[PDB]
Amino acid sequence: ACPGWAEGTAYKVGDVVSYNNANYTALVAHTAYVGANWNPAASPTLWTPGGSCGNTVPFAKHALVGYWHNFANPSGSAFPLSQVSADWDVIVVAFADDAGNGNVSFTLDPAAGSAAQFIQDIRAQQAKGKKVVLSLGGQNGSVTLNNATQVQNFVNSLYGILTQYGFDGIDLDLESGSGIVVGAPVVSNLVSAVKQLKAKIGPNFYLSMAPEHPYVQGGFVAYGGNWGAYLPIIDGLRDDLSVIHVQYYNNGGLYTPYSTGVLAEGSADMLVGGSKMLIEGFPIANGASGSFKGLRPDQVAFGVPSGRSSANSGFVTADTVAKALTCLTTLQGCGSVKPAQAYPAFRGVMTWSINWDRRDGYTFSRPVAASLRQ
Ligand SMILES: CC(=O)N[C@@H]1[C@@H](O)[C@H](O)[C@@H](CO)O[C@H]1O
Ligand SMILES: [Ca+2]
Ligand SMILES: [Mg+2]
Repeated sequence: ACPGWAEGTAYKVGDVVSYNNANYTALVAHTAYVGANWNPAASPTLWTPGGSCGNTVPFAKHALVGYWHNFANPSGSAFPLSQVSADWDVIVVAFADDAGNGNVSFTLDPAAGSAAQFIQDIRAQQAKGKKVVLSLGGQNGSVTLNNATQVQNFVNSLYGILTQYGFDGIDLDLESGSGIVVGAPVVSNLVSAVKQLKAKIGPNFYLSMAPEHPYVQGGFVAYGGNWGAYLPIIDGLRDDLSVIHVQYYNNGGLYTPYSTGVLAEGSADMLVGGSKMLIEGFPIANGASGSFKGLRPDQVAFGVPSGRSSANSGFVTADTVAKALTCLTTLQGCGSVKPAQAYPAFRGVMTWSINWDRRDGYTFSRPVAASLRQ
């Protein structure tokens, strides 16, 4: 085994230590001075991970979905797609860039290697049964779909990207900058755009959505502005939706019909409750008598932060995730929120992110994949 990382210790370049039961290799000869907290999970300038001493598109029945940073951030730089651990079932490349008007582009972070190597890495991951999809979102995640011309640019440019790189499909993580509100033209145009894109690609087209819960389950309690604004998008694309994994973080608690009070952020109940609403369906505070029709369990997963650096609120332990999963799948280990019937085909778990999980020593992916794996 590798020696545990410890403050007061002098390290040389190439030294391998154990931290959070994972390995890190020293990038710089240095001492971890006491009180500085220069630990491997917090210090990518000092440590790099590694070293030693229906019918929908077919993908993992119980899947671990994660986002792969096509950029550098406090988690560290991007890393080659080939090195994404086997615990991940769907690798979501984050992100594509808005190019306007309607146009989308993609440019690889050079730290991931050459475009040619990246394309080979995609094939190699697919050869192992993984899906590799392109996410719309992030810093340039403001898509304009206000007229038919922009829709066509959207469809054509994304078709070019997918066919060139061999992505299995797309992920929608774009709602915060794209003005997705009730009554906005983008709501109708996005559904039309995705349908047209898939028609060009074929039935292998993978489609996922990662909206924040006010845009979805929020509709139960309020319908206007962003609240409930994603529901007709889901409804319009339900035949094409591979999986929706709502982000149950950064937006406080969740009001469901399964408890007299809101379900607490970071609780298994909230994860179970949010998932129940998507599967059973729920009334919409329409003003009319509108309702959201439930999805198949295989179309539903829940999204959580991979760790403390991944979000501002809504953090969960691996144990909490495991509890929510077994509750949903086998009606066992439930809290105060219980499914009406078991969902043996519940799709699973999404996390931001693969990179943060890697930086933190696979503390999310390892136990959660094990839970999904039974
Ligand atoms: C007993 C043993 O082989 N332990 C190794 C460990 O030293 C290494 O850091 C880790 C990362 O690959 O893989 C383990 O299997
Ligand atoms: Ca989102
Ligand atoms: Mg944080």
